[PDB]
Amino acid sequence: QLDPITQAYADAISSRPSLFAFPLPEIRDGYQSNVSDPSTEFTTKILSLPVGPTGNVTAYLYKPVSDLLPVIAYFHGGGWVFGGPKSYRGLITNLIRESGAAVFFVDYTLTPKVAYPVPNEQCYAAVQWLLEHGEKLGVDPTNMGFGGDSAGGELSSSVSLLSIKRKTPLPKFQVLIYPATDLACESATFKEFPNGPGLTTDEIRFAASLFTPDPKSRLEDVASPGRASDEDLAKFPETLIVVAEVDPIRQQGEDFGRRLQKLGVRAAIIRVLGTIHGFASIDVLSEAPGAKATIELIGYKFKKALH
Amino acid sequence: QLDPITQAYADAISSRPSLFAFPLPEIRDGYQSNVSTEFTTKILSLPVGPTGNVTAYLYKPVDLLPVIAYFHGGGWVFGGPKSYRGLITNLIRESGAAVFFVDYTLTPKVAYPVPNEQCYAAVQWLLEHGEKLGVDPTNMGFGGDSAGGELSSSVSLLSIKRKTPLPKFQVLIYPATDLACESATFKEFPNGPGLTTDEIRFAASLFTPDPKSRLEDVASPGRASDEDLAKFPETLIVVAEVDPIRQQGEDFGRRLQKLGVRAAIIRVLGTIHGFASIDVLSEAPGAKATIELIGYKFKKALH
Repeated sequence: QLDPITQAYADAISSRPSLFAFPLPEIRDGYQSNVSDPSTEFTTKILSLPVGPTGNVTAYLYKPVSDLLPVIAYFHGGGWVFGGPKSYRGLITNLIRESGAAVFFVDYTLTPKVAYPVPNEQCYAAVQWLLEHGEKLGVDPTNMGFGGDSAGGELSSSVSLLSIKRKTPLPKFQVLIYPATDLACESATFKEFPNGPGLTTDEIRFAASLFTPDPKSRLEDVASPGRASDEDLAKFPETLIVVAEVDPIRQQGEDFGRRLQKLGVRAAIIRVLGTIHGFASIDVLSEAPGAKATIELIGYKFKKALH
Repeated sequence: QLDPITQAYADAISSRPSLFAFPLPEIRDGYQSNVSTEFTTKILSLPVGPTGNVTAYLYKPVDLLPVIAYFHGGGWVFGGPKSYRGLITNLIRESGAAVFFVDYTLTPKVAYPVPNEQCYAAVQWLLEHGEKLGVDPTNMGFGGDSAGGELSSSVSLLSIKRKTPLPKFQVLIYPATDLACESATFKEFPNGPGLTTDEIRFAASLFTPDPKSRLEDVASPGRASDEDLAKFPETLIVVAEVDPIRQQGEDFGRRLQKLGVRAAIIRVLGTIHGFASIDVLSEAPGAKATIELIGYKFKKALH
C-alpha cells in the first residue's frame, strides 16, 4: 500500500503528537533539515508589500542565477496555521531548479491572527502588486505561474477565482498539489482515511475551525473554489492537479479537476500511488520515487508552460 | 469523466469496428498520418533469437548516447516503427536518448514466447554492439506500452533468471502483467472506450492460445516470484484511469514497492488506454504531461 520510504516516515510520526493542538507555538516556520546543502542557487529579495487587508504582506522573490524571468507565484500549505519560507525551502529550490523560473513566495499571515478571507486577499493583493512592480524586479508578469499545496492550493484557486471576478490577469499555468478546494463538505476519502497517516481528519477539522470559524464561510466560492459557478470555473487557467493516493483530502483535488475538464478547461489530473499528504513539501517523503517524479514534473511543466 | 479531447475521440471511434477481428490486415503497421529531421534512423538486422532474425531501428537525436530499448504495444497483433513514430519522436525529444526500437515479429505469425525471446536477444546484442553504434549499453533504459510493457518486464525477468545486465531504469505504460487472471478493472471497464475485454481475449488467444502459457512468469511477469521481482530495476509505471487493464500495472507497482524496488506509480484521470501513442490523444493535458514526465525521467535516470 505505501512505498518503503513513505511507510518508514508514517511510522515515526505516530510517535508524534498532533502539532495541531492548543496551544500553538509562536514560531510557525522553520527549516526541516538545515541540511545545510544547496547546490541549486538563487538570489533572495525580501519584500514588505504595503498591500492587503492588514496593510502589509511579506513576500520573498527568489531568482535563479545565470531576458525577463518567468515567475511562479507560490502559495504554501500547512493548514493555514503553519509553514513559511524556511519550512518550504526544499520545494522552492526544487521548483527553481526544474523550472528555471523566479518564485514569488507569499508569506501570508497565519491563523488565527487573521482568518478567511484575509489570507486569500493578502495572496490576491501580492499578485496584483507583482503584476505592477515585477518587470523592474527582472521578472515577467505576463508570464506567470500559480502553485500551491493543500491550503495553498485553496489559496491558489481562490486567487484565480478572485481574478476572474475582478477581471485582473490570470496566470498562464496553475499547479494545485493535493488542494483543499471544498471546506464545506466531507468527501468520500474523508471517510476512507480518518487517520490514514500523514494527515488526520481531526487535524483537518481543526485547521478549518481556525481558518473558517464561521462554518457558513465554507460554502462561499472564495473560500471553497470547488463550489464556484460553472461560468467562473470555465475561465480558470490551464491547471495541473496532483494528488496523493492515501489522503483524506484526495477526492477534492480529483473532483475539482473533473469539474474543470467538464467545463472545457485544460486540466491534467494525476494520482500518485503509495504516497501520503505532504509528499511535495516534507523533505523525507520528497525523495520517494512517485513524489520525486511528480515534483520534477510540476517544475518541468512550469518550464514548458511559462514562455 | 473523460477530458474533452479524449471524449471526442471516444465518440468518433464509437462506430468504427475493432481492429482485433478477422480478417486481420496483411499490413500490421502504418502511419497514423501523415509524414525525421530531429533524429537519424538506422535499420538493423540482428542475426539473433529463435527465428534467426530480429529487426531493430536505432534512432539517434541531434560522448556516448544513453539508449532506450523500446518495446511497442498493440496487443502483439499490431504495431511497428510507423504507428509509433509519434511516441518515439516525443521520447527522443524529451529524453535526449537514442531509442533502440525492437521490431519483434507479430502474432499469430509467431507466438509466445518468441516475441519475448526476440526482445531479450535484441538487448543482449545491443549490450555487446552498442558502443560501436555510438550508444552506451551501461546507460540503458527499458520502455514499453501494454503488450510492450509485458515484453519489457518479461525481458527484465529473463535478465534476472539468466544473470544478464539489467537496465538502469524501466518505464511501463498501462502494461499487461497478468495474462492469466481477470482484474477488477476488466469488470469495471468491460467495453469502456479505447480498449475492450473482447479485444483482450482476442489478442490473448493468438499470443497465448494455451491458457497454461499465460500462467508462466515469462508470459506474465506480474506472477513472478518475490525473489525475482525484488531484483527488478527501478520502475516507473503510468496507467490510464478508464482502462480494463488499469488494475494490472498498479498491482505490479505495489508488488515492486512491497519488495523494496524503487517504483513510482501514477494514475492519469480522465484518459483511456492508448493515450501515449495515439496521436490525437497525445495532445490532451494528462497524456501530454505524462509523456513529458516519461521522457524527462529517462533523461534524469540515464547518466
